[PDB]
This record gives sequence, structure tokens and C-alpha cells, in this order.
Amino acid sequence: HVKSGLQIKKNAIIDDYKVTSQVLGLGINGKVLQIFNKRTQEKFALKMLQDCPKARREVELHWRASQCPHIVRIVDVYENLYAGRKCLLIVMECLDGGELFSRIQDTEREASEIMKSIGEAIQYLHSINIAHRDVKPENLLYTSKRPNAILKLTDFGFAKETKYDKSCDMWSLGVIMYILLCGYPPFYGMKTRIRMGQYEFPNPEWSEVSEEVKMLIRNLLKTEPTQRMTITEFMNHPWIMQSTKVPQTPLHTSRVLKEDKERWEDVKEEMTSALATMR
Ligand SMILES: C=NC(=O)c1cc2ccc(-c3cc(Nc4ccnc(N)n4)ccc3O)cc2s1
Repeated sequence: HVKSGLQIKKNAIIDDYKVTSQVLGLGINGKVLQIFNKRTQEKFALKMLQDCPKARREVELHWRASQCPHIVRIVDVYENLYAGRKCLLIVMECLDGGELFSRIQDTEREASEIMKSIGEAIQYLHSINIAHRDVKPENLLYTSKRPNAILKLTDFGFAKETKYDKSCDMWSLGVIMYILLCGYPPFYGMKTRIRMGQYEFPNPEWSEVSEEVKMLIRNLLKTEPTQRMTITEFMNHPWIMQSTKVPQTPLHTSRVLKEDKERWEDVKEEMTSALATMR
């Protein structure tokens, strides 16, 4: 029950990790990086922030959430002086496995087992009154390249300690589900179609998909936030709850995600701004 509180180290991060000026210079510009622990040799991830209230918020929330088996663990946080400018250097577990959809790009039950995982990340956050507000393809990473890797939620730049915010996380869940089951997002102006909730479940991709499953997506994508299901109701849905009573039925996802790649950069982009719009 009792876990340690957050301790910001003030020694030069380069005492503890191999990091170079080149791999530091790319950091101040948002990118997260490959670093190595000197004592153990293990691989970790570095993310660099300029110290400021926003950065302190992120670190704080992320530390609080690290506990979850389904959220990237903060391992250390440093407060250093970089080129005469205060910085927060965040050290994280390394996620070799790449982004959720990049994997698939290589089964209904597999789709469900994934959503249950993203589901736990959200339940944990919501239990401790945090809303993530940027749950999307590139914040879902697999620990390693093994078939059995754990999928983890990352990036708390927009997380917010509290509901409208929470329902934003549920909407993402709907969108990630839709794509998982077919390989393309819903709402196929864009802004208008989202406002209007204008999506469908096209054959062929959706012909042998349970009405129960569609109803589920339908609840998550509700245009009126107070109408969406909550994480608890999501997590108690049969499709999610018993992820091993769900039919091994094949999905067009992997093929579609392969042919229709090149659009992938555009859907990552649309979803990022949809999210930006609901914040
Ligand atoms: C495939 N070549 C490699 O050898 C790897 C390079 C990287 C680079 C980064 C990460 C990694 C990335 C993130 N990403 C972000 C981005 C933004 N915010 C947050 N909190 N995390 C979070 C945790 C991570 O381990 C894993 C690897 S594996």
C-alpha cells in the first residue's frame, strides 16, 4: 500500500546515464531519446522539459500514474541546469516494441485483449482523478518486440487532475477500437462529420462483427459527452470483461492497415487535432 514519494535528483544526470551533447540538443525540442544507465547498462528513455508549471504538472501526474502496469514507468527525474536554463530531465522505462498499430501492421480476440489493456490504463487514471486527454495511436507503445509484450500508455503533456475531461479519454477508446476492428478510422469537412457523429460500419470489413461490439463503439463515440459510457461501464462490458470468450474471428485490420498506409500519417494528424479541439 505505501509507495515512496517522488524525489527529484539534483546531480548532473550524466553521472548516472551515458548522454551526449548531440543526444541532449535534440531533447530540448520534445523528442524522447535512448540513454544508458552506467551502473547496470540497461536501456532507458529520456524526455527533456524546460522547468515551468506545466512541466511540473506533467512529471507529477506521470509519477502518480507510473504504478499502473499499463503506463510507462518514470524511473528517475532530474532537475538540471542545461545551457544556463532550468530543466526537468525525465527518465523512463524503455519501450522497444514500437507503436500499437505498427505491430498489427505485420482476430477479434486480439483486438479485445488490446482494448482491455488500454482500458486498465484509463481506469487507473480515472480512479485517481486524472484525465489523460491525448490518448491516441502514438502514445500506445509495446514494451518489447515479443508477441507477449505489455502495451503501455505514455505522454502526460496534456493530463489534468480533476466530467468532460474523462469522457474525452472514452472517446479515444472508441476511435482506437474502431480502427482496431477494421484498419481505418471512422468519419470516412472532417471537423463537421465529427460534430455530427457521421460514421458507419462498412461491409466488407464489418459484416461479421457483433452488433454488441458495434453498440459498444456507438456508446463511446457518442457526440454528447454526458452520453458516453464511463471507464467502469467499459471495463464491465462482456466484450472487454471476458476477453477469452470472445470469438477468434479474423479481421481485415492488418491488410487494410498495410494497403492504406501513407494515409496513416494523415489520420494520426486528424486525431491529434480532434483531441486538441475537445480540450
Ligand atoms: C527502436 N529503437 C530503439 O532502440 C528505441 C528508441 C526509443 C525511443 C523512445 C522510447 C520511448 C518513448 C516514449 N515516448 C514518449 C513521448 C512523449 N512523452 C512520453 N512520456 N513518452 C516513452 C517511453 C519510451 O521508452 C523507446 C525507444 S526504443
